[PDB]
Amino acid sequence: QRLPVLPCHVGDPDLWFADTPAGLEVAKTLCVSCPIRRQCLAAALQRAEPWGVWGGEIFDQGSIVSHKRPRGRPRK
DNA sequence: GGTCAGAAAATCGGTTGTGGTCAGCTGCTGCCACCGGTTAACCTCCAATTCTGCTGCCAGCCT
Ligand code: SF4
Repeated sequence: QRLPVLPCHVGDPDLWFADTPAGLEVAKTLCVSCPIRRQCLAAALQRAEPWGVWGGEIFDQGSIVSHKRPRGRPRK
């Protein structure tokens, strides 16, 4: 079916929870071409997923952050 | 025009705090399900054929 075209499970699944701001960036933008962004993002927002890339967007424990804040002192 | 204390990020983890929450009985209380005993005019005996082997039976020579 359309399973190998689905960009979620094409490669290694441990990529999409890597705890670097730059590592998961290609994981987030790899769901640009995903055919099911609407329903996946809708399910992720309704069930309140606390981790990882969902619907081509990252998640905190309840909501969506724009980009994950890096380790260290943030920029003034 | 470079080194050292403080501030500010998640991050892994302990506290903690209470706010319900669900169950675990626990009486307990009513009830309900189930088992056992009892009834004192009289009237006291049932509703097909084919083949093989076994046993019961009667005349009848033999002693
Ligand atoms: S997170 Fe995005 S890319 Fe991954 S399966 Fe869901 S919609 Fe597709």
